[PDB]
Amino acid sequence: GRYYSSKQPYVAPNDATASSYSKAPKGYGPIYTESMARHGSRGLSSYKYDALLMRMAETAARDGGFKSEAIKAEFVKNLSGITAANVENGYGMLTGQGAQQHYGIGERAYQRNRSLFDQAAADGGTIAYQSSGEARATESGENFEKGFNEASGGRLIGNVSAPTNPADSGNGKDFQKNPDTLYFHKVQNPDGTSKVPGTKAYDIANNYQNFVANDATIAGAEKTIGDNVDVKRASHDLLSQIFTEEFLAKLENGEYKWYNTTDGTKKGGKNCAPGADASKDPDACGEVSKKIKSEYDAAMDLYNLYIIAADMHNENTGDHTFAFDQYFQGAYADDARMFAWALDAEDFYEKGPSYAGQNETYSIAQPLLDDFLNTIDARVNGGSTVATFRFAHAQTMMPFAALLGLPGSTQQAPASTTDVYTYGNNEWRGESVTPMAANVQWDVYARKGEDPATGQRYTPIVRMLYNENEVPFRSECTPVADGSTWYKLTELKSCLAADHKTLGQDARI
Ligand SMILES: [Zn+2]
Ligand SMILES: [Zn+2]
Repeated sequence: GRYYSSKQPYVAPNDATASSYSKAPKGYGPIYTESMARHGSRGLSSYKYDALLMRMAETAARDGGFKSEAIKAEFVKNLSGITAANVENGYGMLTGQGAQQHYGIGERAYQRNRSLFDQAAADGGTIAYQSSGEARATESGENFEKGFNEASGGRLIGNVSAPTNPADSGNGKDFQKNPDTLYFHKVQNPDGTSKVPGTKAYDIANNYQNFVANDATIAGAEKTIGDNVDVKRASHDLLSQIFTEEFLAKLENGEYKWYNTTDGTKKGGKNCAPGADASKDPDACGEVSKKIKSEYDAAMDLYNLYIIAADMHNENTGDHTFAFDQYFQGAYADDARMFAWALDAEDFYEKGPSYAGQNETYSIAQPLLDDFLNTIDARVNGGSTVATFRFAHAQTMMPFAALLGLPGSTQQAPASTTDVYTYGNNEWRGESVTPMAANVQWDVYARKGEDPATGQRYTPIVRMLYNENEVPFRSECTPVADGSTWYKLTELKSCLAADHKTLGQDARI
């Protein structure tokens, strides 16, 4: 009933879920685990939604466009408060809720594989930490590492792999930057370097960016959704809590327009958030090209503040709090569901299954799937790294989930600009595919000895958790036995490849 889309705060497992993960078959014990997690909850990415609505508020106040002076005061208080809170935290930065999400995930990662890690501490095993290099990803990982270390009494602190390209020389010193697997959607890397032309990583990012920038199905479908009459009706319905009918009628008639500038006009300057140091926090300055032209723009901007306000829960104290939830109560939650669809649709079409007949939107995650299998192989073939813990982005998780065919990401939309992705015709939701701190974890077990039905060793087996729910792999994959969520590593190398073939009976133990 709250409709936070992919700003949904992570929902940690209850002690029932966390204690009922399936046991591996008799004879199999842990040898490896790994993860990729999105950063946790964050503040606003830049001075933009809050900036534009303040410009709109200024004009509404001048023109008598608020429904009352108390509603005006409350709206401006809410805008000022969340802006102030982002100046204080840093635009784009992890919040307290986001740190707590990753602390708990880290604690539970140690606990789920306690025997693996206690053995690693006694036998010289190593743990590898990786980040895209983006601050909120690295800081998420730092909090995971803190929770992991606290749960294990610090007994693994001396078993961390030393990065050759650390995210920073301070709290992030344990994090190897790996933007080829954790930032494969862009040529530019978060640390300010770029992928090198001609590398596989550069070509993957470059081809993807060129595809999405020019694809007519994606562009037409997003246009259909942006101009949908029910989205416009929802936008008006929401905004009428705050602004008068006359004010909104003028906006509907194109008589108002606001740019993200000092005075909301086209000739205004770059405006930075009040009290921000643009050299310390450049994201506190807005892109002047952003604008409110419609009720749709304004309502989607307000919805974005509501959902990020949930991410900023821990910051929402003191004398400049914000109460955007007040605008999405009762029947206005129906409006929130419309805005969540519009926001989800952009992500779905650009980074998820998207439309039928193409795999460009999610094939970009192949380097991460490659690494998920390659780091298992490194361990089974005699390496000492017992875990690889990775921290990244929604732009990592959405294509990865579609490439793997995870629950929620199994349905492409029609190859159509009018029969588009909707909540009625697709299971994809930001709140469940890629909440804040969304994560995929794989546990790998093995049986000692020589398999007398082959010449060599028993095949390692693999089990997946998605947002800490144990899930099967995609339906083409055959588990090791009836009733099992464990899969042979050989089976996964076959059934997760493009053909999705199964080894059939040879997948059974
Ligand atoms: Zn303050
Ligand atoms: Zn109305």
